Amino acid sequence: HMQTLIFLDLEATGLPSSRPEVTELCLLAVHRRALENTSISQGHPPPVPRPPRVVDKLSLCIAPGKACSPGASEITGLSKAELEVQGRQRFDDNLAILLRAFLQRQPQPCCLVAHNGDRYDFPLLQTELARLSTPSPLDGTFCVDSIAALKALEQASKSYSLGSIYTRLYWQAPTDSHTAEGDVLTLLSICQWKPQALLQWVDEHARPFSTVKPMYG
Amino acid sequence: HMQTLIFLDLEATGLPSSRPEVTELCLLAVHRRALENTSISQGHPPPVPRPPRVVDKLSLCIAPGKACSPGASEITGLSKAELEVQGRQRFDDNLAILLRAFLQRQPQPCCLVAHNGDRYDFPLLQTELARLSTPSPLDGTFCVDSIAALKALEQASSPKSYSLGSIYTRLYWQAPTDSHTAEGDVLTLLSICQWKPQALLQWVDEHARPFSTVKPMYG
Ligand SMILES: O=c1ccn([C@@H]2O[C@H](CO)[C@@H](O)[C@H]2O)c(=O)[nH]1
Ligand SMILES: O=c1ccn([C@@H]2O[C@H](CO)[C@@H](O)[C@H]2O)c(=O)[nH]1
Ligand SMILES: [Mg+2]
Ligand SMILES: [Mg+2]
Repeated sequence: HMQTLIFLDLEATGLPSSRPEVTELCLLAVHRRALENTSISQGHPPPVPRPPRVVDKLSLCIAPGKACSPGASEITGLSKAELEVQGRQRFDDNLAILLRAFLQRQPQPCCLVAHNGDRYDFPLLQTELARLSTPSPLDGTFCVDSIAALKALEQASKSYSLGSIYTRLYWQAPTDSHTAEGDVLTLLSICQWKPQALLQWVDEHARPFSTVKPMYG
Repeated sequence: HMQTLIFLDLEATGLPSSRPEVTELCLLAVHRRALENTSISQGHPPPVPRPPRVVDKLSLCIAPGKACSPGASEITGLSKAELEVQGRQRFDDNLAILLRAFLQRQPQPCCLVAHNGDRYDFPLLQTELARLSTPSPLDGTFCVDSIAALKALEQASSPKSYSLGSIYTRLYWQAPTDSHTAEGDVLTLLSICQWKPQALLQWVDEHARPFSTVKPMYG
């Protein structure tokens, strides 16, 4: 039984072929009680659920070592030059120390939830952490891809991009697409669609983050 | 010249008389360039500005050592019982580590900005940090009270309540959202501080004082 779900989103300099680097990271830590007490979804469509009162949130912009592709910069609204002029620092040991302290405030066991995590966010995060001297702060942490989760939840009762799912469930467009915090809030909203069912799915398919292979070396 | 403004709000178990303890804390770190490149406020009323794209955010719920007053739990929507059952940790050394590493990512010098901060947020934070073995992570950090800031700005602008909501409604003709939540109040404060960013930064540089000179509320 996971006690904490940590909704995660990364934005980066480009697509996996590009050997991308992280430009923004958001973590939203929600205790399982706070999630499973999100009210049922009635109506077609139901209203967009309200986030739980009690949450822990960390959102950071990160200077990459290489430029964002024009396309990445258009959709994320971020660029290496603007990140550097505002003094953003690299993905370095102090950041790992920060994440470690943030994670240690969460009850265990703890599971990251990210949309397309299995093929982007998690392997990329593994790569950024591998470059550090610091031992990984995520080794004891679990992770799941919300795509597989929502596929299993919908067929228990067609695109699976974040926006497609949110639109299909609430008949509205998400807000603040491809911003780390905005995407995390959209994912939380989707996961509050059937919190108990999702939580049971997570408990069954969560896997240790230490088993995730890096995106590149 | 302050290079980073860190908008800060604390919620707690009650008023200073009751020797309160922190229950929620939000920091919103904004580089000075992101603030002064906010679109110039025009129109009457102007729209509530968008937050700058580039920000660092940290919001945390904290288990207090004492229960909240009836009123405090009502306005904040928090209670010691609910924070505990959701596993929230107390104001401890690990939190001080988190704060230290967060501040270290911001360009220096860095200034805290909190509404009524001189009479509540800053002295209470100093009291919480003083209970810890850890040397204060705020020793090299500055702080200002946005009440003084907004008063000074409106006195120069125009040769009356200064509560957060009264200012926000006067500037924008709408009520704030999510009052007495840590992140909600920080977002409200940022919006009123984006009213006149250049003049605000000028006032902050003139009046930023070391957090080390802040007297603890109690203890
Ligand atoms: O159409 C898209 C979607 C995503 N990405 C890259 O993938 C990252 C994660 O979504 C983005 O920040 C961006 O770098 C693109 O380049 N194009
Ligand atoms: O009417 C009020 C205003 C503030 N507070 C206390 O002051 C904190 C914010 O200043 C709140 O979280 C609460 O603890 C009250 O108890 N009552
Ligand atoms: Mg994503
Ligand atoms: Mg306040």
